[PDB]
Amino acid sequence: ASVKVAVRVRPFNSREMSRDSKCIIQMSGSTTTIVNPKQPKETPKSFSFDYSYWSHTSPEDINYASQKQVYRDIGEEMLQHAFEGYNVCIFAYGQTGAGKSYTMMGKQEKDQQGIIPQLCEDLFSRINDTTNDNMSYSVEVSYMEIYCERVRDLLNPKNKGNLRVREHPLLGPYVEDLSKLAVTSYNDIQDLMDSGNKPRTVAATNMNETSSRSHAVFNIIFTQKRHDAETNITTEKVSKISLVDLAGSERAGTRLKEGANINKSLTTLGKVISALAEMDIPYRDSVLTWLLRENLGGNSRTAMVAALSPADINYDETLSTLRYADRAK
Ligand SMILES: Nc1ncnc2c1ncn2[C@@H]1O[C@H](COP(=O)(O)OP(=O)(O)O)[C@@H](O)[C@H]1O
Ligand SMILES: [Mg+2]
Repeated sequence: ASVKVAVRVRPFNSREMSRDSKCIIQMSGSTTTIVNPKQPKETPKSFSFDYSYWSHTSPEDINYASQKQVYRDIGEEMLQHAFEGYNVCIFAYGQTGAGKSYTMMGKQEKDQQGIIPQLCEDLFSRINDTTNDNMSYSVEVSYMEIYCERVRDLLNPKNKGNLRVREHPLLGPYVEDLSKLAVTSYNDIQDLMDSGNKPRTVAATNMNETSSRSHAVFNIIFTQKRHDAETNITTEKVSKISLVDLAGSERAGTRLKEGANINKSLTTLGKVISALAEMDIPYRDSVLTWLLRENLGGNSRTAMVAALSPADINYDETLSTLRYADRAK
């Protein structure tokens, strides 16, 4: 489908433990229900999505949506679409602390790797097992943060902050001077991910709290070169894969300019995705949607995973997230 939407509820976090929070989220099949802690006698509000992932307990539970399960449902098919020659995009949306980064990047031990590392590993595994000498590939990667209309290159510590998105008169949007590195193995792209993830949480990022107030975009340019025994000509097939970890949705203590930009960005993205779902568009209303325009076109495939806190104390924000995800359909 043109657009796929999933929601995922995580285990209680420290804040919720400290408040003795009750779980107000329940899931069954494709449906997620949310209880209003102040109106517990009511029938919970219900929402249906392509996927409703119950990740509130732990991998020890038979009924726990693992990193692997999430990837195999959404990531795997997006990768397949990329191999067919089309652009794809996966967005993680939701309140700060809901589980966006965990879902997209995840962790290392007990292999809690998220969508991005799993997709990258899958990509290279498929490439290396290629047993057709007429097929060769190239994998180029860019990793950046979009904060208040400015782009930060997470793969270049020296540059720092500042880049601007521009519109080439004929070739579309691009970030001037943004690093685009060729990678020939999973280990190498994993080194880049690690380095970039490190950059997102260094001490200085706490000044403007960019780990939660900026949009992190991991881009892969996948080129497939097909050789012809006869004619000896090579036809190319380029696919653009954009894996995005959005700024916290509650921020849409917040600076007026920060909030304005995050609100505008998340709001425009919602309009874009809803339009794409309707066909199966004001891209320049925000830098995020402008830069990703070609990944959000009629030919592209997009998916969103909306992270949810399970706690009573976040009812309002969680309901807002469910409604946002619902509209994206
Ligand atoms: N499904 C999950 N299972 C286990 N831990 C999770 C899950 N989702 C999120 N977490 C944990 O919750 C915390 C917050 O998630 P995180 O991705 O950092 O939030 P966000 O990126 O939306 O601000 C992290 O400390 C992370 O380890
Ligand atoms: Mg995060």
